[PDB]
Amino acid sequence: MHGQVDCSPGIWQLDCTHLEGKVILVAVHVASGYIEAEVIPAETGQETAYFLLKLAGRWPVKTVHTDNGSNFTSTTVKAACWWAGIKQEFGIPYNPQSQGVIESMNKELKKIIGQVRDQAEHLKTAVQMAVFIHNHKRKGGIGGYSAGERIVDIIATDIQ
Amino acid sequence: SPGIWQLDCTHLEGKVILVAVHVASGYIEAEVIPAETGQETAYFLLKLAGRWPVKTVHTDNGSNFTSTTVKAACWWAGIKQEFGIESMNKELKKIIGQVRDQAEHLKTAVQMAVFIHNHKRKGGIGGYSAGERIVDIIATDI
Amino acid sequence: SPGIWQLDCTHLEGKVILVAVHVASGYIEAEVIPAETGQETAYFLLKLAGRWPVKTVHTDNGSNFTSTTVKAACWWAGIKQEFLIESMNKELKKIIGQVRDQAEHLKTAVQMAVFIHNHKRKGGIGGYSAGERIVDIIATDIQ
Repeated sequence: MHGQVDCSPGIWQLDCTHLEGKVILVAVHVASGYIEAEVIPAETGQETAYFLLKLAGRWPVKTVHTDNGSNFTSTTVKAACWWAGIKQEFGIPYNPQSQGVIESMNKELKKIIGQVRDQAEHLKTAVQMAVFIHNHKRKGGIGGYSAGERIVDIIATDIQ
Repeated sequence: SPGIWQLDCTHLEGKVILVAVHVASGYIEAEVIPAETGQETAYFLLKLAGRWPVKTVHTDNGSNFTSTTVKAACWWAGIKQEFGIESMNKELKKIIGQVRDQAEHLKTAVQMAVFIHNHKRKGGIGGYSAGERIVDIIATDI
Repeated sequence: SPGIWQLDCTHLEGKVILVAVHVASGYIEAEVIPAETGQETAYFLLKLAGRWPVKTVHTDNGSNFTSTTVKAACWWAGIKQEFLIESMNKELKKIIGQVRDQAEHLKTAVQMAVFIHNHKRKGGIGGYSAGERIVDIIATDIQ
């Protein structure tokens, strides 16, 4: 939720969850807890490559971890990663508590989407609503910092 | 590498068999599992880790292998998982059929077959059975 | 002798644990079985005899060790049946308590404890582990 204190700023995890028969691709900045998410037409490697190219043109993505789905091991993905300078790593690191960072995120996210699902006509709107909420949520974790503020801050310090 | 192993699942008689092979010696361990689930595999690989020095394990993207139960056991045991023996599933099924008639149940025949494959004299001279080979490679490593 | 083994059944949480100890090294193999019968002892024996060169197996007169199902298994496997493990059992149960909470079923708790005993380096001026000694002895015997 608020990130892992011993993680580097370049690590990201990526997974696909499912809601109402739809495909939701998620990406989490392990160190802050910040996430990006989106509904996709199909669970293809072509769809996973677009998303990763969007994510690299904005954040300094060094390494991404994913499971071994056909969509994640495809050559379009692989090629995409090579182009972007991303080091791919198959297998989402295990954690005895959360099972997986990007795993507890897909859960928190379906939790939120569940609370605000009334205030939306399309799942696409709600997905984006949940992410906004997750990202602007502050907590004692650090002087009232949110996930969205932690990453720009972590990436700023790095650049500086 | 002595710590490298390959795991895979095969089918026979409307059943499922979990097969583990030591790539350096060709040594095998196998067992007929009630279902191709990640929990039956985790238990299996856990038995195999407190026995042999398992560092790395290679498998396909099969559900039971990309399961979290298996992921958790590998983390607890200190095993690095890789994805990406096929002959080993072939010889094993060959020997299973040579001793299948000596048993009613497949679970028993499979173990008779692993015993056979691991102890069968090779080269026309002792000391070279898959089972003899693994014990040497590990000791020469320790 | 590197081919001698001691087998015995111990109980925990109303379940049956079938323990096997390589007398020379101290290395063990444990397993919770459905029932304390010959069919289960046999099956277990054939897996152990398939990975390690077993010759003799020391058990008591338990109804499961003296069954013909177990006898025909030894015959097949070329194992002599003779009618340390006792202590081993006590050792094994001690570790099982240390990691018991780390597992849902006693099953894997038993396997976790076997992993811990075999990989633990201790005894004899502290150097090797029961798991490295067994491979060293059998390989020394083959060489």
